[PDB]
Amino acid sequence: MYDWFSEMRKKDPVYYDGNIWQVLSYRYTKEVLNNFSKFSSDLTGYHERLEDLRNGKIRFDIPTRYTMLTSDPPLHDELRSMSADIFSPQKLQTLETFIRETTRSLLDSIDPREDDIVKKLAVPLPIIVISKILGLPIEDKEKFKEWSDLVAFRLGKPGEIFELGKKYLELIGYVKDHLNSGTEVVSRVVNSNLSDIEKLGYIILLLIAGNETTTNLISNSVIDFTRFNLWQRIREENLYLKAIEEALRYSPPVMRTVRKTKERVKLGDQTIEEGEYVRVWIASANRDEEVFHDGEKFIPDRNPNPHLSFGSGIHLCLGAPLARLEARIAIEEFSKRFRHIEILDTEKVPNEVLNGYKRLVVRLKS
Ligand code: HEM
Repeated sequence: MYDWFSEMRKKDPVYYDGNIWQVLSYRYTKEVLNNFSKFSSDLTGYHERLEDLRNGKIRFDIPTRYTMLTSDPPLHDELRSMSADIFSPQKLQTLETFIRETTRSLLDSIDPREDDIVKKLAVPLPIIVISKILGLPIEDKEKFKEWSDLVAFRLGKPGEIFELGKKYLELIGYVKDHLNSGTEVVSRVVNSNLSDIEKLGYIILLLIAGNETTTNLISNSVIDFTRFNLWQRIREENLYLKAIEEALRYSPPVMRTVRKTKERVKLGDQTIEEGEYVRVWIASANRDEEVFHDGEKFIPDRNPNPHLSFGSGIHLCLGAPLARLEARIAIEEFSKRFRHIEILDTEKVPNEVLNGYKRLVVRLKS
């Protein structure tokens, strides 16, 4: 749909399809994201139940509807300030040895003759690192893996209620069971004026928000570097940092995000009435030719690279520095372990928002 995308960007970067409004241009998708005032993220009834939550009135509810993600300032900023430095430069500088050692061990388990790197490398790494960071017992990998499906970006589909409930019952219990044996990060949350529910949500957010996305970043990277035969250049020119930024732009783990107009607003040449949901196509903004010359091309050394794969504005991905650091250590250690990589088989996860692979079978020559 990147062609329809290029088409619409030219003719209708802010279009209405009957039900929802969609924004495909870079200038306008960025505008939406940065103007939280007109385009609110208060889409799960958090702002409406804050008081009753803090009142103790609301006692039970799906905890995931109350996290910084689905909230506007000040609430958002108050919640966010509690973990603002969790992925700070020095902190990441220090996890480096852990991340690299961890990726190297994961690589050590790969059978070059033929293996799936999604299963052996892409999935575990982020989970293992976030547990370390959050202080949540890693001996619960198989479960963290399952609950990672609950990430907000993913939307619903028929007959999933019983499955989701089950994952939800276990996930919550796990959190409840570990709320006090975690790092400063969670303690601060646990020891705040947040309701019991919001703390639950806050904790689940930090736990699962970057698993599937970071995994996808790693998978999509391996794919693009391979299909575009850039492994040699990347190693030679050391374009790891730049190439992962291009992978993010070209192959975004999250294709889009959503907002709701908190009022009647004119975006470009259109007037989006109050209360309208607005689809922000991150994938399309990333291809915007006005901003990204030769956007249809994968330029491994593209610089600069102002993509919106982590968003923009106040909700700009909290884990961005971490996702970047993890994918880059994974891509480097992977690239130094094989002479040549051959994609033998793939399986793509089915979702219009989440974009990556369920399976990535390859053959490596050490
Ligand atoms: C490379 C993979 C990743 C991608 C592409 C991604 C993408 C995004 C995007 C698009 C947003 C903004 C959503 C919006 O504006 O509605 C976001 C928010 C967020 N991300 Fe990620 N993410 C990734 C990795 C991570 C990691 C590793 C973590 C770590 C736990 C994480 C934590 C968060 C949090 C907490 C927010 C909400 C912050 C706020 O609302 O201010 N993300 N992410």
